[PDB]
Amino acid sequence: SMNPPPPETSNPNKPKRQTNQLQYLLRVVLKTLWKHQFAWPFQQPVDAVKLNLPDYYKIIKTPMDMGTIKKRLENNYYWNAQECIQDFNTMFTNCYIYNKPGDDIVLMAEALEKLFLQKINELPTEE
Ligand SMILES: CNC(=O)c1[nH]c(C)c2c1CCCCC2=O
Repeated sequence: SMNPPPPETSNPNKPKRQTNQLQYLLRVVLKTLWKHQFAWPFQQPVDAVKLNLPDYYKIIKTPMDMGTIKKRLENNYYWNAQECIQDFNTMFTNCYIYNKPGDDIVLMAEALEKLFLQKINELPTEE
């Protein structure tokens, strides 16, 4: 019933690089999803105490949310775009695994994932 510590967003010993795909992931992908009318449930870790979801972290073992992804993109945590794409996919999958079909939260994730998939389809070639 308690919340875990949040995912890691800072690790000085992880090697980092600034690349055009990672810049696209922040400037196009994250920003597009973050401003959406359905973004709010995904802008921060699930607070299972205040939301009264005592079994959430019993089921979800790799929590992920766009607040964590945003901080990671600010902190160069991902060496490559596939790592950040994986974090978005984990966020959507957690929602589909935990909830029931047709719940509001699932409809919201699906609308964000539709936009995510379209933006990833146009991920630029590495420079
Ligand atoms: C403010 N955040 C929410 O309301 C929120 N965010 C997520 C990803 C969920 C919830 C509660 C609905 C059911 C659980 C769920 O997956």
